[PDB]
Amino acid sequence: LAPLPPHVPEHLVFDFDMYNPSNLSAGVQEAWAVLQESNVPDLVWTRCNGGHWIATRGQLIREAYEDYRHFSSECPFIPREAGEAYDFIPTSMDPPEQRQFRALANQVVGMPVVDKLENRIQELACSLIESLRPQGQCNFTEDYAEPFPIRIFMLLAGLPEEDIPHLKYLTDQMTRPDGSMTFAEAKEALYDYLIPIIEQRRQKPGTDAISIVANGQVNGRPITSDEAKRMCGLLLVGGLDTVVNFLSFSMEFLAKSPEHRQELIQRPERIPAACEELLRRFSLVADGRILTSDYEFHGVQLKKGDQILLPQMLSGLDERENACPMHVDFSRQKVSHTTFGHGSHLCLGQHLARREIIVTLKEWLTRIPDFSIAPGAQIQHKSGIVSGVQALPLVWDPATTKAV
Ligand code: HEM
Ligand SMILES: CC1(C)[C@@H]2CC[C@@]1(C)C(=O)C2
Ligand SMILES: [C-]#N
Repeated sequence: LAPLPPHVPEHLVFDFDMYNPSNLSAGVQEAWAVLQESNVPDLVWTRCNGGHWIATRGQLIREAYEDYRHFSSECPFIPREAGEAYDFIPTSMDPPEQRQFRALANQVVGMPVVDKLENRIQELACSLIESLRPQGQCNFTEDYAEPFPIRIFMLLAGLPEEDIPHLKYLTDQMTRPDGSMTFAEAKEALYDYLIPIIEQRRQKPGTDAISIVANGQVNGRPITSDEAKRMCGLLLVGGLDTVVNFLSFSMEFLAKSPEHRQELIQRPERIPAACEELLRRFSLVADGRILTSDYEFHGVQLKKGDQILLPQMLSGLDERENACPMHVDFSRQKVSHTTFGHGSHLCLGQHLARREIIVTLKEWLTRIPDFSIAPGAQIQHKSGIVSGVQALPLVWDPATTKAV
């Protein structure tokens, strides 16, 4: 716990640790939900991780992400040093500067790309699941959650699969550091990996994601090697962590809820809707912004330079946004959430994300309609910029499956 700033009132102190929440054993989302208990203020200050503010309700989370004139993405991560080393593009930029680079990235992961990858996405999912089907068991995180979205991304990026172990390790230290490496070191290592690749792809322009970025233009002029590295770096982290973790959260839930499995099996056309509801309930991201000047937010005096965590994960779990938030209802009328962010930085890979999610659910339930958490297993979650599932052992009776 760091020394409490002079301008922060004692009653707003709620020592929540984002990389190791106290009620984590009850489930990572539940651990964060504590910030929304009846007594907890809308905006509290935690002396943990160097010290920072934490907006706990969707109304404040949304407003902050919308007001980029006060809440700047220049320093988006906690701890401070990580937020200061963080220079990925376009996430470390604010409008209007951000807009030009965001258009180029949208060109490599946007919906048009999701359409080009449709077949490979479909093929890989079915292939991985069919290989697992006869086994009657699997380590979901290692056997599907990771390989499915990561191999698709490496394919798009035109990068050898043999590089996955290294890159996944680095991305992981940026979102849920184990301690061995600082954000800055992990970031430098990732950039080191990319520098030669970007240079080769600028000499021999190709069709892959790195070549498209590196040979691209930003609102009319040539992107720089430095800018390309900063953009590609972000893309790798984006393609290697969130979807991977989200899939495990969703499968864990379905593995524990026979009735929800029944519903999608009976009405597959509801899968897209179920995807959205799961995204709300199992939202998993939480980054933030930095104050550009002294500003009073919701009755609370914020100081220039202060860091504020705006958990994208919290908005959808807020009862003021969704009645009975911890409950999963695929028929929920108005599924409100900020799972893919809010404001001008709304996730660019959300379309690739939903496709991977929907395909996974459709193809998995198609072949392995019935499954459960392995006997006696206790699922462990992890927390950080991107929260996730440590391991997910599943089992099923091969006799109930079907090859398609
Ligand atoms: C379940 C999956 C995913 C979730 C929940 C998610 C969530 C988010 C969130 C919350 C942001 C904004 C953070 C901020 O405002 O500081 C974001 C940004 C971004 N995401 Fe994702 N994302 C997902 C999948 C992907 C995938 C598959 C990619 C593809 C590589 C990707 C690429 C990006 C990019 C490029 C940005 C930066 C946009 C900008 O700063 O303007 N995301 N994502
Ligand atoms: C917070 C994010 C999910 C968003 C894209 C990947 C991520 C970890 C970032 O650094 C920006
Ligand atoms: C976006 N990961």
